[PDB]
Amino acid sequence: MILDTDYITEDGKPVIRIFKKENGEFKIEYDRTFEPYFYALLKDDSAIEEVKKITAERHGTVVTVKRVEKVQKKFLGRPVEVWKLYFTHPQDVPAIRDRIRAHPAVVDIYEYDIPFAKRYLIDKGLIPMEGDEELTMLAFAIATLYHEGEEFAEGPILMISYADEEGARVITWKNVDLPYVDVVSTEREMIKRFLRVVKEKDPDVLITYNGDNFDFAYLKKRCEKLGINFALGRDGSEPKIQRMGDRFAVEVKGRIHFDLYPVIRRTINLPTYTLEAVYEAVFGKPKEKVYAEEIAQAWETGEGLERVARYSMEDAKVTYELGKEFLPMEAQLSRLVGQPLWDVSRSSTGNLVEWYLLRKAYERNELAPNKPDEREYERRLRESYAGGYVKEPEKGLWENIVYLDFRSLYPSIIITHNVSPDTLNREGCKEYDVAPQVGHRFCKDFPGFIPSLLGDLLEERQKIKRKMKATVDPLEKKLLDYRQRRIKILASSYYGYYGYARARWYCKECAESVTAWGRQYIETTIREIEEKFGFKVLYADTDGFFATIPGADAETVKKKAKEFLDYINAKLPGLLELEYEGFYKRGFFVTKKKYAVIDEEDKITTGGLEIVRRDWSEIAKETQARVLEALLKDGDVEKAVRIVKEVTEKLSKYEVPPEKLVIHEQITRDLRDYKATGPHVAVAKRLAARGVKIRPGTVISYIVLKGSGRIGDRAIPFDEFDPAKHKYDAEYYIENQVLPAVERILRAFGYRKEDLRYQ
DNA sequence: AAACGTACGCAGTTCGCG
DNA sequence: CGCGAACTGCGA
Ligand SMILES: [Ca+2]
Ligand SMILES: [Ca+2]
Ligand SMILES: [Ca+2]
Ligand SMILES: [Mg+2]
Ligand SMILES: [Mg+2]
Ligand SMILES: [Mg+2]
Repeated sequence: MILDTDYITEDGKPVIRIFKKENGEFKIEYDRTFEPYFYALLKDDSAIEEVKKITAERHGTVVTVKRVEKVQKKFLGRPVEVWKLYFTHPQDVPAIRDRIRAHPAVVDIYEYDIPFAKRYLIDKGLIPMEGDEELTMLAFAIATLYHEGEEFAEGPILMISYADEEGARVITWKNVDLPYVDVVSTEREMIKRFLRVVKEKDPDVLITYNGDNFDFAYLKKRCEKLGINFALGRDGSEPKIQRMGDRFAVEVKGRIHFDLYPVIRRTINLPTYTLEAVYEAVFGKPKEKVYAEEIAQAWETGEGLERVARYSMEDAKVTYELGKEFLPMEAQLSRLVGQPLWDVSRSSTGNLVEWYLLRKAYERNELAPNKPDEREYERRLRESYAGGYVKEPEKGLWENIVYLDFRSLYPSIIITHNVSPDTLNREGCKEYDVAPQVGHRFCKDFPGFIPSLLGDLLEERQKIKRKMKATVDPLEKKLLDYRQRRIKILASSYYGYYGYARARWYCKECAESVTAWGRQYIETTIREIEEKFGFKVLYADTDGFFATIPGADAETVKKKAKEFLDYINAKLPGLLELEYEGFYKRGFFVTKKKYAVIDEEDKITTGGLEIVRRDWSEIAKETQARVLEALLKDGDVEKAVRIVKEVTEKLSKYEVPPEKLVIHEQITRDLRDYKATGPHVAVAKRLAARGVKIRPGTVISYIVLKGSGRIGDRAIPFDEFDPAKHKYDAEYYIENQVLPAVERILRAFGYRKEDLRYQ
């Protein structure tokens, strides 16, 4: 089983290292024969003697071409002749790259920016995470002493907890009387003891939650301040910090650092992603949270530290439990893509597509297109195209609604119509498929590059969905529902990759052909169900639509819907298929992207409403939820109007807990890049002068107080709110939070804001 | 060195023009 | 002084 690959340099030569786990034993295989290379397209073969003489320099090393070789390849399915240029060290490629491209006889260069370790995995046909080997796992978490305005890791680490199959333990240097706590003398002894535990346990996988940005960087700064060699790698090395766009990433040589946070962010949809929220969302059970102020208070006063150790132990225990459930899913993704679990777990969906396309290109002798240059990148950014069809809904409260959905609409269109840049506007084909409105024709004689790969991906989704019904365990059901939704997003991201400005296989024509076909298929399906089956489409987005037959019972709508499904699916060709997704007793459609329906089991589902958004106060969400329940489940409009009146009364009388008035908004840039200033930005600028570091990703939690000026003038952070001296802006939360979230719903019954507010 | 798939959409905050 | 627009955050 291949776990990871990298390369080291021995006497100026690269040495590929393959970290493996075969027969329960860890092994490092070495390879000194793999040669870095990139391709070049020449105006004439006679010029190869000049390109061989082109040199460059990196550090104090002279870079030359080691060997050339003429190769017969394909570029988007067309025969092409390129020259394969070999080199000694992979770092020779970036040093000599542009000089070779700048030669007047070199048309272009190709495949010049592929990392050496990933190139090895592709060229040798190696698939990581392959086999039945059982990987040992060990999770850990840290608890630190934090104070406002201090530098990062200025205070010491207080506790280090770890968990595996043997249980969970906490190492700390203050005496805490608990059977799972090991007490040492100093912070240095604690870090050394944890380092020994890892060396003795020798886990293949180190599991963290946000270890890429906090736990590992905190341990590093603390180790260099205390002069500790943080030797965690199986080669005796220290954890290495890497840069991936905005955030950082930590790797441990010889092992797999599995950070759950990027995985959970791609797998589950939650309002907040604290460890306690993720744990309760997966295992249904609550987890207590202890904040850094209570940790610092308990440590410095010496009172209440058992509660802190319990929170630290549960942090490691829960992180291990979540790592166990989510590793096999990420391991399968590492097999589908063909890259190490470390990269696939934190990779964005764009690179998940491209890394697989790079592997498949090499398998089919297809020369890979280059990443766009600056001029082409800016050009791709400006241009856009039409997307999905969104119908202005029929507003009001409807009954006996069915939702009909297309099964993987965009992937089905790519396969059915062979939408691919190697088939777009090809010449000499016997059969073409022309996209509506945009007129792009596509060859059907042979399976296009991307379409020849989406079928298997869709097949795995149905295999997971089939096991997603035979299972009775809700835990297995949820994890399988999680995994199949992952495959749907990945398969759908193949369409988006066509419009991704950084995509190698960028195809704007392919992208708009997919959406143009999608718009035609749903518009046709809507017209058919209304003309030939007497339905009334109430709302429609990109791949699905709600509909009903007015003045008909639930049974009539169900049988007629199933009948229309037989009709329209016989007309729809290829992989285009409409499914019966659900029936709903009542439904409300506020506007585009804003709806709410209740199924026959009294379960309410909403789309786009304030109930889902995290930038709205809790009192507004709580109020909107109760209103929707009174309308969808009880059908009592006066009870819903009543509820809004009680809330506006309780707010006006200051009887609502200020906790439900907190507004959460994320800072999306540096505080200097803000052209306009709002309540959360104005508060964040106050938090900077108070000592809190503000950066993109920082969530600002503020509350609006009764006062003068703009809302930003009245906004203060919640941690500064004292209910003894501050009276919140009851008028603001009435007029700007509760009332707007419910007025657009209750307007369909004739009610205005004046009829709902308290007087 | 590596670099957030895509379009469509609502709505609060602020503030100057007419 | 109410409208519109620029800005902003987050929502298949
Ligand atoms: Ca739905
Ligand atoms: Ca689907
Ligand atoms: Ca907002
Ligand atoms: Mg690596
Ligand atoms: Mg003390
Ligand atoms: Mg663009």
